[PDB]
Formats: sequence, structure tokens, C-alpha cells
Amino acid sequence: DNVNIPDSTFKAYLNGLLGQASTANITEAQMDSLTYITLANINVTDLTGIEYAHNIKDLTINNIHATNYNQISGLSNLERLRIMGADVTSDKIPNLSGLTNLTLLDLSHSAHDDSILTKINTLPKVTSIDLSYNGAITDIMPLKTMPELKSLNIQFDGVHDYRGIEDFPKLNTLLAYSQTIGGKKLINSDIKSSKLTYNAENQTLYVPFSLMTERTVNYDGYVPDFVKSTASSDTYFTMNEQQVNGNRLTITSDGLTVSDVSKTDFDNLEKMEYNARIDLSYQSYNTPEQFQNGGSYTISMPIYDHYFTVD
Repeated sequence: DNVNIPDSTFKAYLNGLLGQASTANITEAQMDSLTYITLANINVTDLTGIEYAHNIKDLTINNIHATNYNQISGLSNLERLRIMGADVTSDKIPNLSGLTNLTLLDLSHSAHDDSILTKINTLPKVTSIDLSYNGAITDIMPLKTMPELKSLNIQFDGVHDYRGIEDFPKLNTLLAYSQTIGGKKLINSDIKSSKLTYNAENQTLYVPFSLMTERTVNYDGYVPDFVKSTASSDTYFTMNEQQVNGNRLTITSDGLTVSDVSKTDFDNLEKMEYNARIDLSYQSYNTPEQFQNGGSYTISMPIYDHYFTVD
């Protein structure tokens, strides 16, 4: 009965909880007496020995720069779990399907991508998940399979499509304010110059919004318009890596129109970027029934970012 804890910070911490000198030894029972571990902005490179904390209910990990978090997967009595950290990419978290008593999962403020879902969407007791501030998460439908999920926070992510949200059995709270579609996982289309419309006489370039294939869609098919404002806090249009002047632009629902464009400018066109707010006010859209009794459904005010190459 002596637990091997190779990381000196880690072990210093545990000794701490047990009221013991930094480098003191720790036995199989002392590990078993813990009820929580909180490692916060301390550098712990290696979590070896956490596996012996069988009775921990709570484990908060913030910014420890571990190479992975592999050793938490067996902590079957865990109730709440937080892992946060700008360096926490999705490969570092193993499968959590073994965390069968876990009621609360919070992987916020990290470097997460879509692959994180398949590791967390079998969790049987988890009623809330926080994946907010993970910019490169763009689709939450794989969590429809979770039996017990009531609340999901994806604030500040890149989610674009809410069709299928009613397949979630128990989700009564969706917090999705201020998504930036294409902010971390970038969106690019390769298009022929024929998809566009040039007019010789008026020297106008027209880009149809049928090209913005990743524009917000509410569960019910509603497709909110882009904002009409030409101010650079609202729209940011780019030709050949150059932001067009706000005044050169006209925005309808169907498209964007640039004045002062010669056939010369038109032939000499390789690159575009449409980066604008989508006019999606809290009161401007319907909310599904399951969120209507005390629930919340906020998909308000997203931002769209789409890069193009022209042929």
C-alpha cells in the first residue's frame, strides 16, 4: 500500500489535503479518503496516481498542461467533472463512458473540436454539459443520444444548424448566445467565377447568399438574414485580401452588391471573405416546445465567417 505519484507538484498537492510535508509518502487508504481533487493553475504534467482516488466525488482541473487526462476514465464514483485549459485539445481526453455516476460535465474554455462528442454522448446520468468557449465545435446533434441531458451550454462556439434539436429527449435549456460560424474551424469554398454576377455597364459585382452554405438555420428551417449595415463592426467584406469600403456595398436578403468594379478588377479576382453578423434577435425566432416550460432557448446573434477562392 504505497501509491506511486511521479509528478512532484501533484503529490505536493495531495500531501496538502492530508496535512503532510510536500514530498511525504501516501498510502492506498489515504488516496481512498479523498472526496475531491482541485488542481487549479498549477503545473501537473502527469496525472499518474489519480486512479487510486476511488471515492472522489468532485474533480476540478483548470490549466494544468497535462499531456493527457487518461487516468480519470476509471473514476466511476465521480459526480462532477471540469477540465478547462486553452491547451486542452480533444485527443487528450479519453472516453468517459465509464463515468456512470457522472451528473455534471464541463469541458469549457478549451481547444475542443467535434470529436469530443463521441466520447461524452453515452454518459448515462449526465444532466448538464458546458462546452462553451470551444470555438471549433460546430455541431451538437451527436448529443441527441444522451438519455438524461437537460442542459447544454455552447456559448461562443461555432454551431450553425439546430434542425434535430427535438430528438434530444430531455434537453430543456440551450445556451448558444454568440456563435461564430467558421471562427476556429474555417470555412472555404472553391467557386467558378460563373457563380457570381458581373455587370459591365454599372460596374457592379453581385454575390448571392446561396453561397453562404453554413448560415444559421433554426430547428424549424427559419433562415435569418444577414445584417444590412455596411459599418465595419457589422460587415467585413474582402476582395483579394483587401477589405472593401463599406460605402461600396449594398446588402439585400438575397445578396451583396459592390459598386465601382471594372472587368479588370473582375478578372483579377482570386480571393473573397464574407464576415458579418446575422440578424437573429432573441424575439425574432420560434423556440421548440421542450424549452417552453421554464426552459431557455437562446441562439441569439451569431456571426458568420466564410472564405472563398475564385476560378
